[PDB]
Amino acid sequence: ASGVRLAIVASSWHGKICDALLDGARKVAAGCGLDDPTVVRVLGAIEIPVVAQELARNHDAVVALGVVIRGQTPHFDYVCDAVTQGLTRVSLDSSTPIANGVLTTNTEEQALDRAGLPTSAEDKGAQATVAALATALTLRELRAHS
Amino acid sequence: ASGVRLAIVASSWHGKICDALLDGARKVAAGCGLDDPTVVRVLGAIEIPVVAQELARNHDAVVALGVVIRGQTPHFDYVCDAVTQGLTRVSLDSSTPIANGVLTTNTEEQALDRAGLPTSAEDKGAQATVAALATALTLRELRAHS
Amino acid sequence: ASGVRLAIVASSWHGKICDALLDGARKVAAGCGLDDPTVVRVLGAIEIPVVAQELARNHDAVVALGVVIRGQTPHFDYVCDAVTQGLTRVSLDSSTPIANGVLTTNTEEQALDRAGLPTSAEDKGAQATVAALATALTLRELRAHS
Amino acid sequence: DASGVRLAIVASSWHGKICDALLDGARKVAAGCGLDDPTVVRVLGAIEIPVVAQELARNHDAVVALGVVIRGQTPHFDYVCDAVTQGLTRVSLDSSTPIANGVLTTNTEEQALDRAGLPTSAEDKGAQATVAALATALTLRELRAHS
Amino acid sequence: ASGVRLAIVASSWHGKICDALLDGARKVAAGCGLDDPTVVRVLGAIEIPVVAQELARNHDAVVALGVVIRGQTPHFDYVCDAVTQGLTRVSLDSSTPIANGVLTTNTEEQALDRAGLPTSAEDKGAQATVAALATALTLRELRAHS
Amino acid sequence: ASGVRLAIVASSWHGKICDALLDGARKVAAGCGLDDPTVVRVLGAIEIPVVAQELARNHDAVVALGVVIRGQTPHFDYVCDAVTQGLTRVSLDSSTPIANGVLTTNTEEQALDRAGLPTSAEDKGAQATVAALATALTLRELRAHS
Amino acid sequence: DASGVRLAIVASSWHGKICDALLDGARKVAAGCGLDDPTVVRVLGAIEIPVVAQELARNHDAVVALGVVIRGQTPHFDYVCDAVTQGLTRVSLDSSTPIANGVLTTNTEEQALDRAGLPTSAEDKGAQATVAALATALTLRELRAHS
Amino acid sequence: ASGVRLAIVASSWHGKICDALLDGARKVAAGCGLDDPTVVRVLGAIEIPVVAQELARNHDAVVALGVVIRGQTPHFDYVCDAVTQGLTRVSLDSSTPIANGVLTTNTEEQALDRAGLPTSAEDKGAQATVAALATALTLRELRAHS
Amino acid sequence: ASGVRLAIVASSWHGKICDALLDGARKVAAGCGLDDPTVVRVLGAIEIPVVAQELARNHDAVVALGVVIRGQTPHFDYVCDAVTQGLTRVSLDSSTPIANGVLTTNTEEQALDRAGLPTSAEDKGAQATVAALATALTLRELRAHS
Amino acid sequence: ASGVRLAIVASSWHGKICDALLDGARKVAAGCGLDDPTVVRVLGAIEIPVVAQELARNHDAVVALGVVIRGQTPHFDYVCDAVTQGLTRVSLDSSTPIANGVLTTNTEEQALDRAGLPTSAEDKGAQATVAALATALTLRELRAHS
Ligand SMILES: O=c1[nH]c(=O)c2c([nH]1)n(C[C@@H](O)[C@H](O)[C@H](O)CO)c(=O)n2CCCCOP(=O)(O)O
Ligand SMILES: O=c1[nH]c(=O)c2c([nH]1)n(C[C@@H](O)[C@H](O)[C@H](O)CO)c(=O)n2CCCCOP(=O)(O)O
Ligand SMILES: O=c1[nH]c(=O)c2c([nH]1)n(C[C@@H](O)[C@H](O)[C@H](O)CO)c(=O)n2CCCCOP(=O)(O)O
Ligand SMILES: O=c1[nH]c(=O)c2c([nH]1)n(C[C@@H](O)[C@H](O)[C@H](O)CO)c(=O)n2CCCCOP(=O)(O)O
Ligand SMILES: O=c1[nH]c(=O)c2c([nH]1)n(C[C@@H](O)[C@H](O)[C@H](O)CO)c(=O)n2CCCCOP(=O)(O)O
Ligand SMILES: O=c1[nH]c(=O)c2c([nH]1)n(C[C@@H](O)[C@H](O)[C@H](O)CO)c(=O)n2CCCCOP(=O)(O)O
Ligand SMILES: O=c1[nH]c(=O)c2c([nH]1)n(C[C@@H](O)[C@H](O)[C@H](O)CO)c(=O)n2CCCCOP(=O)(O)O
Ligand SMILES: O=c1[nH]c(=O)c2c([nH]1)n(C[C@@H](O)[C@H](O)[C@H](O)CO)c(=O)n2CCCCOP(=O)(O)O
Ligand SMILES: O=c1[nH]c(=O)c2c([nH]1)n(C[C@H](O)[C@@H](O)[C@H](O)CO)c(=O)n2CCCCOP(=O)(O)O
Ligand SMILES: O=c1[nH]c(=O)c2c([nH]1)n(C[C@H](O)[C@@H](O)[C@H](O)CO)c(=O)n2CCCCOP(=O)(O)O
Ligand SMILES: [K+]
Ligand SMILES: [K+]
Ligand SMILES: [K+]
Ligand SMILES: [K+]
Ligand SMILES: [K+]
Ligand SMILES: [K+]
Ligand SMILES: [K+]
Ligand SMILES: [K+]
Ligand SMILES: [K+]
Ligand SMILES: [K+]
Ligand SMILES: [K+]
Ligand SMILES: [K+]
Ligand SMILES: [K+]
Ligand SMILES: [K+]
Ligand SMILES: [K+]
Ligand SMILES: [K+]
Ligand SMILES: [K+]
Ligand SMILES: [K+]
Ligand SMILES: [K+]
Ligand SMILES: [K+]
Ligand SMILES: [K+]
Ligand SMILES: [K+]
Ligand SMILES: [K+]
Ligand SMILES: [K+]
Ligand SMILES: [K+]
Repeated sequence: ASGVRLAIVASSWHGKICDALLDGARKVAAGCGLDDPTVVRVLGAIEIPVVAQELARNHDAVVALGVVIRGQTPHFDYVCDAVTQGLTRVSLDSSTPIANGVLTTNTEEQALDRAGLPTSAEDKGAQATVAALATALTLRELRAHS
Repeated sequence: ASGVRLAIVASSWHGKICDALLDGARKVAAGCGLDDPTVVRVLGAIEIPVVAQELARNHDAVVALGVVIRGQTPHFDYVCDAVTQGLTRVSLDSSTPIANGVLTTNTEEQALDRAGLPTSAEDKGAQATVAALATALTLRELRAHS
Repeated sequence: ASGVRLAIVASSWHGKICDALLDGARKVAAGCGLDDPTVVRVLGAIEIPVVAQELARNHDAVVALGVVIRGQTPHFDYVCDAVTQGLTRVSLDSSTPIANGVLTTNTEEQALDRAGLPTSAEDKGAQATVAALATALTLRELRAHS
Repeated sequence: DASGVRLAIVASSWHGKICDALLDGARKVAAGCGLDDPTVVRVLGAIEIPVVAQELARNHDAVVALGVVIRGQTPHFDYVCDAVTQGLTRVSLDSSTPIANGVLTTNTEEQALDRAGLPTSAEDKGAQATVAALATALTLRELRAHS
Repeated sequence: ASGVRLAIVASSWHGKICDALLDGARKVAAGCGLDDPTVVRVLGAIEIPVVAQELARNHDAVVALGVVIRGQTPHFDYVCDAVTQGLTRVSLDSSTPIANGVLTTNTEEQALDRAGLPTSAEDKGAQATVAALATALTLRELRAHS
Repeated sequence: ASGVRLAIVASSWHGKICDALLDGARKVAAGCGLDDPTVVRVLGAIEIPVVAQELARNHDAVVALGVVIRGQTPHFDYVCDAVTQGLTRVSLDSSTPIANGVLTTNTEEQALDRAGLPTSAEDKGAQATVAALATALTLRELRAHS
Repeated sequence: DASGVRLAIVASSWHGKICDALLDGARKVAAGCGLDDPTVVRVLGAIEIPVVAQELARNHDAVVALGVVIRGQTPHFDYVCDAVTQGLTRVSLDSSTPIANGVLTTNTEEQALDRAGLPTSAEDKGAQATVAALATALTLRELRAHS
Repeated sequence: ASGVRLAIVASSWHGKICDALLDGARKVAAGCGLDDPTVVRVLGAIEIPVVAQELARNHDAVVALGVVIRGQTPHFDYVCDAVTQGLTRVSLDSSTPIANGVLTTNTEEQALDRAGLPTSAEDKGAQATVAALATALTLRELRAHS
Repeated sequence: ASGVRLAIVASSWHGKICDALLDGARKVAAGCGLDDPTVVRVLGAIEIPVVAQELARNHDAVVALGVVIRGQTPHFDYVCDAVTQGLTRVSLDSSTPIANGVLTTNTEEQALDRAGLPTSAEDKGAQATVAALATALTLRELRAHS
Repeated sequence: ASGVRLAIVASSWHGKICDALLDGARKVAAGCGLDDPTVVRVLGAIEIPVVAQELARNHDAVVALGVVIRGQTPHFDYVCDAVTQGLTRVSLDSSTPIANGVLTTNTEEQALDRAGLPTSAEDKGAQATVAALATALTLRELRAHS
């Protein structure tokens, strides 16, 4: 667990939630032996993929965190298409896991309930970190040694 | 089908259903003379393509197993989108069959019914493996030999 | 149109319906004086693109045939997306017409009706092959000759 | 402004009368811009456009894709539109050439006829896509290397 | 961000709204030390991506601006899908931020309200440029220096 | 061998010698019952690969013909290297036999002798076309047929 | 050790008797390793090898390229060797498959005959390249994903 | 040849000889109806390919001009190697003719004799432009038109 | 360099000399905190590059070791050219250092003298590994951290 | 001149000379307005390309400096092939000038005479910096603005 190189890129739109997701990703990392993951912040979720690409050049895994919440127009749908499309492509070009902990909810109560705050049902920041670390460890054993 | 190299990557969300899909894939595999395919477990369906890309380096077919079930948010559609996008890409980049045996249902009852348990109407795990072995055999013939 | 090298790949799901699409593709091919076209069967529509990729290496045109009918879950939508992204990409990678003769219907009744039986209103199987051939001829002309 | 740009136009043939009317719009815009002999290729359906457009983009500064997809009783409209879309988008970026999407996607015949620039049409989408191709080809020429 | 090299590409459909979004982009650029960003016009949203690609070859970031408003037909969906797939591909291919300020609304009232016209609630032009620049700045810090 | 689509590209430097290589290529093509092959002239051997690239898009085989004779400077060596790297690469990119019928001689006398005139000991022009054709036939067989 | 590896061998035909002797070496090594039916294709000259090898590498774990290039009076030896070399090297790395270079490049016929594993030959380069292909195919299988 | 877009990139080492090569290219250009080709000067032959790659984005042909002359070290061969390698690559990646008009001599007298000055035996500058225009015309014809 | 992930690939031709170079690589690795580098053998130099490529997928650097000694024929030139082009391509494709410790000598005395056998003047195995590691370390510092 | 982003990678083999080349590159840079170019050291010249590749991701130009001197074996030739081949490829993948100031001499007096020391005939470190800066400035004017 301890020897993996991990990066976390978190957007800042709905900053409060963003910070709650990043809290659960860090804590997961630190309990697995990783106290100094590369952490980067971006403004919005659309900026995540290009930053994830840069990070995957020299980390074993990248955790993509953020919060998108449906407004009054279709813009929500296109923002979510673009992030889904970018992350999948970056993982496969780089042959590196890019864990998707980007929340996509209709409401703010949904996001708060998915973010690992004191009374949340679940913590997606923490789940996405477990996923990336576990997957990087699986790739390690599949690949060439020794 | 004795001499095809088969790999099965199954995710672990709704882990009771995933084990049943894997069970049917493993039986189909063993029935066509493959007693020990390469089997890999990942956490979540989203992780399937990058592990499947690696497995395709060393195998003639890959079977992607898992279960995504719809909740209260739009997340179900972006998860399903990433899986669909990623596997098709991997199949064409590697010119290797990747069978989609990832169930995408609305309810848990629908998934239970397509995982090949005692009272289930079908087994997609089994169908996914059938399709992957069949295609690998076809390509073998289509491609260069004596 | 006698000069063109034509492959047909037909999936087998709803095999009565796949079988009329294919009868109609071969009628059209024979009526344009074709050298016995290369025909490959596959299990499901999701299998078609990797086999089309193989076939496109050695032919001027590939007709993709099969049938997808909608059920009780979202699966239909992902199956159709996969086929669509796959064919479009295979055709551009190989710069080869990949005709889409893949029905995507709500009901069995609608599919039977577009499959060119005596009482059917349309025949997608035959339409796809005319399309294939015309596009191959056009590209012959557009490309380098004396 | 566009006397030197090499334009190609590819038009599908489903709904013949409307494709003719899109192509007339395209050739008029071209003519008015100094271009009398654009390369023009016909294909049978709109799904065939992208692979013909890709070929046209090797010898041309801009490609105009014309056609008409009209929704039926099945979901099949949605997949055709998806293929066309994804393809022309790949083709333009692979080749670093404008590929103007002049392919109508309507719910009914009435709607298509209204966007093909017939005498009483509200608009002419074939015209629009040519202007768009030609103006993007010119933009890119100034942007690109000259001395 | 005075040493950042910025380009801005604005489509022209709905001229008043674009001029406004372009004006917001440009006021944000000047307010962060950038007097002469490269500014290019195209007619429609869909032309943005190929122009963006030429601009990503010697700028640190590109802002996409334009307006898509829904009508009576399906065409809106395909315009937005095109723009989204295009700009997502352009950014990762060139490893350069393309900030998306393409408005995608159901109504004109909605679009005018997001354009930073005098009575508007927000300006997505202004917002897109803040994103471009922060991201450029982050990449700079992340990349090779010494 | 009647089925194969053959292009010949011959450079024009030492045109008497290029002209016998080409007469010998066409004799061989006609003696295998060929549909009038596509013939293109180019000015010099360095021109051949880009034109071969174009020709390989629409043919099963390309014969490259021309003559390079050594002079007083190192130029000869670079001209021959260029042609070599170009042809080998064009053939692999297009997976198409690109026969090398390009003489590379110290003197004019040696070239005339390998160019298949009555008193010549060899004919490289004719050798290259047999090679072209045989390789195209072999690949037809190796690839996907019924 | 190599019962499960799928081996292809491509051999050029210039200097027929020596190519036969290289191919005999290859098929013996294969047989002794559990492999009785390697895919074997003949091509006319060594410059044809790379494009045939590339095709063989889509359906096979290893390719053995056999042949014989013998220096003449002109510089033309040097370019043939260069093409063969560059090609088999590209083909192996593009396809992530071993392509064993069993192509002799000699100054005289005497030298080639000495490296084709005839009864009095000093060595058999056809044998060597098969062992090399098969041992690299096996290496890469352990290195690659298994469970 | 009126409507071919021509570019000439000349290096500046042995600048008297380079200007003479350029002079012959410019006259050939002007003779076939091209009065203002794109002309670019670089310092050294090694710089030619990356500028030529850029010029190929916007032109149908490119002419590479320059003069490398052998000194006391092996550097002459690696300079010549890089030029040869780089230009061939650029020509095939861009599917655009790049005429090699870079003289590679042993002495300054040999270069003076191939640069098309009053008493020179030939003009390579002129030949390089001839070859590039001729090839661009050929490809135009080979490629798609009415 | 304790956190560097190293692989070493040593060919086997001239077994005593390779064992020696491999021993030098391995003593340098241990002397810089690396107890278990991944060590793989291949038969000949030419097999190095495809193995190197598999190893570059999860190591920070790869050391190539082997011995090529010149004989009576041209073959030596083509073995060295192969190895050089292969390893150069493998490093840039994978953006990973491949340190070249493939000895290329005219005589056996020469090779034994560069192998760090007991009486040797140098050890190019030892040297190649110092290069691998410094370069890994430099890239680490140059790449994304925070 | 002042706005270009410049990197210099210098190997350390023949350290004295290496340092004399780097002195002339820095000084050239500082007189052009560039006081803080990114400077990286590598052990040998073979390590230069992979470091040059990393640097070209975010600089307008890279200057490659070093010294190779022929010894007793052909190793010199292969070291020089690999550097020539790597640098040309890195410049073209990145569309960035990579100035070659890697000296290749038969002797040490030749190197000292090419390195810009008090009594040298020439300074190649300084020439290669002028070349890269001048070329980057030329690309700036060819490319997109304003
Ligand atoms: O050609 C097909 N038509 C269909 O209607 C269908 C197919 N294939 N497949 C699966 C097939 O393409 C692949 O072989 C698998 O992914 C394994 O890789 C299908 O699964 N279907 C059924 C489509 C919808 C029906 O069911 P539900 O009620 O579960 O929504
Ligand atoms: O240009 C077209 N417009 C249309 O409206 C349409 C086309 N083409 N095609 C087929 C064509 O693009 C391809 O030639 C084939 O797919 C073969 O590759 C169509 O099939 N359509 C009809 C779309 C909807 C109508 O019917 P339904 O009632 O079954 O949904
Ligand atoms: O910037 C745009 N905004 C829009 O709202 C719109 C554009 N462009 N375009 C077309 C343009 O990007 C392309 O230049 C062409 O396709 C040719 O290449 C649009 O067609 N629109 C309108 C979007 C839909 C409205 O209406 P109805 O559905 O009623 O026709
Ligand atoms: O993380 C985000 N969450 C959101 O909810 C949201 C973001 N980002 N962005 C934009 C951002 O990713 C990019 O920074 C820009 O496009 C510029 O490149 C958003 O625009 N949103 C809002 C999505 C929906 C709500 O609004 P409306 O009421 O206008 O539909
Ligand atoms: O396998 C070969 N061995 C050789 O020694 C040789 C071959 N092929 N070829 C040609 C062959 O590879 C290709 O079929 C053609 O080039 C067409 O693409 C040869 O030409 N050779 C002879 C090399 C040297 C002899 O003669 P000269 O005296 O003219 O230099
Ligand atoms: O590591 C090696 N060292 C050498 O000195 C040598 C090798 N390999 N190989 C072959 C090997 O890398 C490849 O496995 C095969 O080509 C098949 O793929 C060699 O052939 N050699 C010998 C180099 C030349 C000597 O001799 P003569 O010129 O007298 O035959
Ligand atoms: O086919 C050719 N044969 C030759 O012998 C020769 C050619 N072409 N070319 C040039 C040609 O391929 C290109 O068209 C130019 O690069 C322009 O792009 C030649 O230059 N030659 C002459 C080869 C050597 C003679 O001369 P010197 O005495 O100068 O060494
Ligand atoms: O900059 C260098 N100059 C040289 O003269 C030289 C270097 N590097 N290298 C090796 C270096 O680039 C790499 O660090 C290693 O291969 C490991 O990757 C050298 O080996 N040399 C010496 C070149 C020739 C002299 O020796 P011989 O007497 O053994 O022929
Ligand atoms: O296999 C899965 N099935 C599911 O149903 C599901 C999964 N995975 N995942 C996780 C992703 O595969 C995961 O690995 C992350 O993206 C981290 O990279 C899920 O998040 N789900 C839930 C989808 C639907 C449920 O709920 P709401 O919309 O109510 O939130
Ligand atoms: O056009 C050139 N002609 C030449 O004869 C020559 C050039 N350029 N260059 C420079 C490269 O194009 C240059 O741009 C650098 O590599 C920096 O990137 C040269 O260095 N030369 C000289 C080659 C031969 C002379 O001498 P010695 O071997 O005696 O040192
Ligand atoms: K990585
Ligand atoms: K939390
Ligand atoms: K595979
Ligand atoms: K089961
Ligand atoms: K076959
Ligand atoms: K084809
Ligand atoms: K029928
Ligand atoms: K073009
Ligand atoms: K009209
Ligand atoms: K410009
Ligand atoms: K950029
Ligand atoms: K505004
Ligand atoms: K950094
Ligand atoms: K071909
Ligand atoms: K003849
Ligand atoms: K393989
Ligand atoms: K033998
Ligand atoms: K492994
Ligand atoms: K061009
Ligand atoms: K002149
Ligand atoms: K043509
Ligand atoms: K690596
Ligand atoms: K040692
Ligand atoms: K750069
Ligand atoms: K100096």
